[PDB]
Amino acid sequence: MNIFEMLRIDEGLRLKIYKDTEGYYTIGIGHLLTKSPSLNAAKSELDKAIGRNTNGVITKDEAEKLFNQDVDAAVRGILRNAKLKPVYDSLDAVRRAALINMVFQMGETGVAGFTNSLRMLQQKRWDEAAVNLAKSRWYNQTPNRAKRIITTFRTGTWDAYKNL
Ligand SMILES: [Cl-]
Ligand SMILES: [Cl-]
Repeated sequence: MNIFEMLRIDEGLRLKIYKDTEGYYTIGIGHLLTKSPSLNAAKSELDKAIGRNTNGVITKDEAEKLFNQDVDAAVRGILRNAKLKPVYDSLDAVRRAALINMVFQMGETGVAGFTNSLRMLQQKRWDEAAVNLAKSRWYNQTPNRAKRIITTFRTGTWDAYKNL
């Protein structure tokens, strides 16, 4: 298992423009296009992202390319963030993957906001961090996914993803 396989499980793959859990226009493997309620604005962002006139539909290859870019950006975002970088550096490989996942989903800013949780992860207080992470809008809105991430931080293994 690895970060890519992990995110592919959590996000799925759709080749046509769709709305995510929050109602925002998305495509590919969880690639957010816009928060704007306009489909045309969405289509415009898509063309610009792909570099062609798309009609709202992309190929698998295109989806993978956006995915590759998005994961790299997630990582780079963590490392440039004063609050995130130190946590990530303190973590083992599996748990690092869990943090990237959260960043991919909610943005660096969002995650950087889990102050107390970040502190507990840094201190390696797994059970305490898990409880804390659960007290969040994130957990209440996407409980299954949140549960997977939480279990990953708690155990340091890929158990939550094995099977899927
Ligand atoms: Cl892009
Ligand atoms: Cl969910």
